[PDB]
Amino acid sequence: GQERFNRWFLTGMTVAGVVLLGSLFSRK
Repeated sequence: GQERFNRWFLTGMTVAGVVLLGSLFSRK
């Protein structure tokens, strides 16, 4: 069937993931 995805959700999730990863890398 047809499927729809929320691009904003993906972007927000990606941004949040990037922030968490950046913090993790920053903490080292």
